[PDB]
Amino acid sequence: AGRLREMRCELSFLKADGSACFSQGATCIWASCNCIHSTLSNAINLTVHGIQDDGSMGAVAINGACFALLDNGMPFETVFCGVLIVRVKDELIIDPTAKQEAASTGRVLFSVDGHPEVCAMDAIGHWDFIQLEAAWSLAQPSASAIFDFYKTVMKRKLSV
Amino acid sequence: GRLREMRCELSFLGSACFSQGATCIWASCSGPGDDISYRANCGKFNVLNNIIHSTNAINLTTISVTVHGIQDDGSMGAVAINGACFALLDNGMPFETVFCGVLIVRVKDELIIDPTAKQEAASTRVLFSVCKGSDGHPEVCAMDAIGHWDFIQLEAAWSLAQPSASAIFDFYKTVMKRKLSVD
Repeated sequence: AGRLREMRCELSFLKADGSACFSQGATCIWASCNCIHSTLSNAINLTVHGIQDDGSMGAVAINGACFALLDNGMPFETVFCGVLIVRVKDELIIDPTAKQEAASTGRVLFSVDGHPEVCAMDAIGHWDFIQLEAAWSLAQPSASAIFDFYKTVMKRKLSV
Repeated sequence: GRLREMRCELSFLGSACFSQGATCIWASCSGPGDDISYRANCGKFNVLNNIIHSTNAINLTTISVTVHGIQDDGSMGAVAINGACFALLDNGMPFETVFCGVLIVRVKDELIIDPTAKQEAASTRVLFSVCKGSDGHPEVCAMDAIGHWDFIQLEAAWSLAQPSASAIFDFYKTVMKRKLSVD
C-alpha cells in the first residue's frame, strides 16, 4: 500500500487569533482565522489560502484549517485529519502529486470520538463499493499518524 | 419511504423547474455562453462542491446554471440536481450524460430513501449522484456520505439507489416524449 505525504508546518508570525502555515507535502499553503461541509465538524463552535498545489486537494487545504484554530483557545476534542486517497488503476496509492491526475477514480477524501475513526467523506468517480472499503482501512491509520503530528506540532508551540 | 410525485415543466421561460412532491426548484442555463453559496437558496472553501455532480462528454464552457428552490422540503441536494437535468434538457443535450441524483439517508436501523422535512432532519445522509452512460445502468458518479456507515450501510444503499434511479431516468424520457410531440 501507498503512504502519507511527508508533513511539515511552520506556525504564525503575524500581527488574527487563528494563525499558522501548513507548509507540507510539496503543497505549502498558509491559513488563519487558487494556485465547507469538509471544514465544519464539531460545535461549539460554530478562511484559508493555497500558495502552491501539486498534491492533496483537501488533505492540505483541510489540515491547514485545523492547526490555526487548534492553536487558538479552541479545544483539541474536535480534531479532524482529514486524509485524501486517490485510487489509481490497480491497488491504492496514498496521497497525491502530479501522479494525481491519473487518479482515474480515485478521489475519496474522508474528512475524518477523536481517537481513530471517520466523521465525514466524499467520493468522486465511476466506481463500485468493493473499493471504498479498502479505504475504510489504511486511510484512517495514516489519519492516526497526523493526529500525532498534531499533538507534536502543538507539543512545541505550548512549550517554546 | 421512497420517491414521490414529480412536477416538471419546461414552459417556464430554455427553462425548467423540478419538484419532487414536497420539494421543488426553478432552474435555468446557458448553451454557448460565449453568501449561503450555491445549490441553493430557499424561501471560503471549495465551490459548493455539489457542482461536480453537474460536471463522454463535455459540452458534450461558459455555461450558466442558475438554480433555485423556494419549496425546499429537505432533500435539497437531490432535487437541485434532478431538475438541473431538465433545465438544459430544453436545449436538448440528448440522453447520455444527464443525471439524477437520489439522496437516500440513514435513519437509526434499516433505511428510508426519499425523506421529508421532518424525516431528513432527524436523519443520522448519503447523496447518491450518478449518470447512466453507456447502457441502461446509472454508473454511480458521486456520493457525499456523512456519519457512520461504511459497507453495511452503503452496500444496501447502492441497491435502492438503483431501482428508484433507473425509474426516475424514465421520467426524463417521459418529459422528452411529452414535448417531442406537442412541438
